[PDB]
Amino acid sequence: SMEQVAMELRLTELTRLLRSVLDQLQDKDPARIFAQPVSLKEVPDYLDHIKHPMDFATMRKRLEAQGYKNLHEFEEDFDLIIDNCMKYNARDTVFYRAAVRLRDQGGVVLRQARREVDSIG
Repeated sequence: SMEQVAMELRLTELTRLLRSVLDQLQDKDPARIFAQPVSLKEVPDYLDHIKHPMDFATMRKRLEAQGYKNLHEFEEDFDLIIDNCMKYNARDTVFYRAAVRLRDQGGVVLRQARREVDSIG
């Protein structure tokens, strides 16, 4: 149907916007602490601590399969990245501080992206 196509054009446009949002967010991680999943080789206990791991690469795979239906879904994943790190790592570590900074800087990008997704529909 033409209705199905139109919905698909809307998913495609959201995916275009979310990709630019992802690059902006990722630029707030110059150190690349959040670029890839935490290694179960190097942190064998990770899954006993963190039930839902997330990283930017895994967000990118999902994005390119157009697996984010809305911005809420994309934000949930971004927040897991931050939130997982602030749980597993202690306050005085470089990892915890890098999540605090990504959260703060990312919150600005997302404040406007929420207006763009509403605005453009």
